Amino acid sequence: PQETLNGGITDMLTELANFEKNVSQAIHKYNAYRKAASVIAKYPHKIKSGAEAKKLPGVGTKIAEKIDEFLATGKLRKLEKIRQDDTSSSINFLTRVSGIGPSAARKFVDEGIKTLEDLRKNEDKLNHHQRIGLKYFGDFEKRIPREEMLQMQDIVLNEVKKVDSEYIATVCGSFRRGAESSGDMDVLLTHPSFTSESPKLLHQVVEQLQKVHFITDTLSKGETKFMGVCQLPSKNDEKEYPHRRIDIRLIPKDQYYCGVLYFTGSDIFNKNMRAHALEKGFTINEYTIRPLGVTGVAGEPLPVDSEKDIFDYIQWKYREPKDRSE
DNA sequence: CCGACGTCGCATCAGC
DNA sequence: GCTGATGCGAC
DNA sequence: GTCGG
Ligand SMILES: [Mg+2]
Ligand SMILES: [Mg+2]
Ligand code: NA
Ligand code: NA
Repeated sequence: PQETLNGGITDMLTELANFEKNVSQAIHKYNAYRKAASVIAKYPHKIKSGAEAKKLPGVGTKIAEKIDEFLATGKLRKLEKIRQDDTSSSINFLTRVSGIGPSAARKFVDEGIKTLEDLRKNEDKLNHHQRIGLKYFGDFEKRIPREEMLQMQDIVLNEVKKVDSEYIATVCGSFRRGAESSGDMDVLLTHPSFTSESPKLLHQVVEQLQKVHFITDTLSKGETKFMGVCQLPSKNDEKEYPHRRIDIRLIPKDQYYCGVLYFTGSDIFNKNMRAHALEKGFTINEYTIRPLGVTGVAGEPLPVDSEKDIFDYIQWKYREPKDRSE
C-alpha cells in the first residue's frame, strides 16, 4: 500500500519505538510500537480514526488515542517535545553508531559527549567496535545494490573454495531472497569435518579474505562467528566503494540448513513458518527442528539434509527464497 | 491484575 | 586470575 | 504498549 495512506502515522509510531528503545530503555514498548507500525503499513485503507486503528491486532487504547491526536493536529505533543529535548535527541542519535546502544549513548550524553565531533575528540572513551562504528558511520547507513553484492559474493565463494574446496558457503539475507539491495552480507559456512557431536575453520577463511584485502576491519571474532567490515576493490580510476558490514558464521553440518533457512528470513516469514510449525506439532529455531511431545515435549533434533527436508516435516511446499517476504 | 514479549556469540564489565 | 552478568547487534 | 492467561 502507498506510504502516503498512513505514512504519517507509521513514521510517528516508529519514531516513538525509537525513543522507547534508545532513551527510555523499554524494549517491549519499542517492539509494541514497531508491531503497531507494521500492521498499519500493511493496512490497505486510509485510517480515519483511532477506533478504526484499534481494530488491528497490536493497536491498543493508547495508540488509538495518539492516532486521534495526530489526525486532528497533524502532530503529537509528546513527540514534539521529545524532539527539541537536547539530552534525549542526542542519546537517540548516538545509538546510530554501530556499537553504541542505549546504555553507552546515555553515558556519553551524561558527560557532555553528544555529536560525532564529540565522539572524534574522545577516541579513548570508545571501545574497538565503537571506533569502527564511528569511522564508518556514513558507510554503514548506505544500502548495497545487488550488483555489488554479487561482486562481493564472487570474492567470498572464490576465496572460500581456494582455502579448502570442501567448505560449503551460502550468502543468505535479503540478498538470497533476490532483493534489489541489502543492508549487509551474511555468509554461512560449514565443512564435512564439522558436526555438533564433535576453531581454525573459521579463522582460515577470515584470514584469506583479509589477505586479498576484502575484509578491512574486525568488530568481533570467535570460533563460530565473525562480524566485520569489507570493501570491494576500487575500479581503475574510479571513486572507491563504501565499506560494508559482513558477517560470517561457521555452523556444524547437521545444523547447516536450519541455519540457512533462519538467516535467509525474512523475520516476518520465519514468524509465520514458526507458527505453522507449531500448528503441526513441531518447533524450529536457528539450530534445529524438533517434534513436540505428547505434552509439549520438544524431543531430539531430526535429520536435515536440505531446506526442503524442513518444509517436508511441517508439510509445506518448499518456498523459493524469492517468495519468503511473508 | 500481571507476565510475556526469541535467543545467542562475543567483548567487556563487575565482583571475587 | 577466574566466573557470571551485562551490552550489543541481529530472523 | 498490547495481548491474553
Ligand atoms: Mg580439494
Ligand atoms: Mg543479515
Ligand atoms: Na487492536
Ligand atoms: Na548503535
